[PDB]
Amino acid sequence: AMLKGKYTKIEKVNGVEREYLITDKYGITIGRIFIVDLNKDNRFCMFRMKIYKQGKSINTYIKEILSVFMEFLFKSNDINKVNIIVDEEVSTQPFVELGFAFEGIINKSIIEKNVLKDEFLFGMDYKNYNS
Amino acid sequence: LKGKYTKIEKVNGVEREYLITDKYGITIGRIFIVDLNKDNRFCMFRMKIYKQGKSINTYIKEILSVFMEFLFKSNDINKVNIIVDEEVSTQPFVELGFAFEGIINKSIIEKNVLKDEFLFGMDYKNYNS
Repeated sequence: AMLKGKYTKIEKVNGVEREYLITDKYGITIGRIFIVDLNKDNRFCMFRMKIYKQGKSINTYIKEILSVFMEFLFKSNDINKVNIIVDEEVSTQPFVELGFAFEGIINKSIIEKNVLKDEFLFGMDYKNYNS
Repeated sequence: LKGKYTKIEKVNGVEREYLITDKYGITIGRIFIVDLNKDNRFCMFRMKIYKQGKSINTYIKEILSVFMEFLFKSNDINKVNIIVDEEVSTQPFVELGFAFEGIINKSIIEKNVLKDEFLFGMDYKNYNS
């Protein structure tokens, strides 16, 4: 069971609950999605998207990943509100171009080789998605 | 530095670093030259691969073969050594006939636990056979 876009794939990680692997069509890992909060009564899903540090721009790919996964959450899972936590290093352009709101900045939630880094909090609701 | 599926590009503005990407432009990892000695015709490098969710053996073998051709045929190197994190599958190195020359114990600290690195080697005679 997976999700397919033109250049990307999203698949559940075999051993692990709430973890999904993002790859390209040769099966090289782009990153991973981790479900952080899911509540069916609130129709609410919040996840963390890790993207490997890229040597080049992959904004078209990020846009696809987000588009693929949102379609899944909103249209195949009854979600009303989706939030996405991402390291501030990830390119914020794809999010803004797809219509996500910046809902906050989670300061100093990442420690990476001994420096604390910030995360962005993005949000989108069904109304937003479906307009 | 081009194969079928992969490419290796010298990084601008840095010394001794190469970006490994696939044809789709997605980053596989990077090569860092650690020791180069033209009088010993010796080149040792570290190759970092992002943790892969699927086996990418075929792609890693291409990357290794492309880079070996570059060192042996266009940089007059006689001996190459490659340093890799233990979490890198050894399958590409063995399948290409690299010698397993050592294990560098506890040379990596990642999220606060010690990991080893493997040391692989190939000389020209091995490459050319």
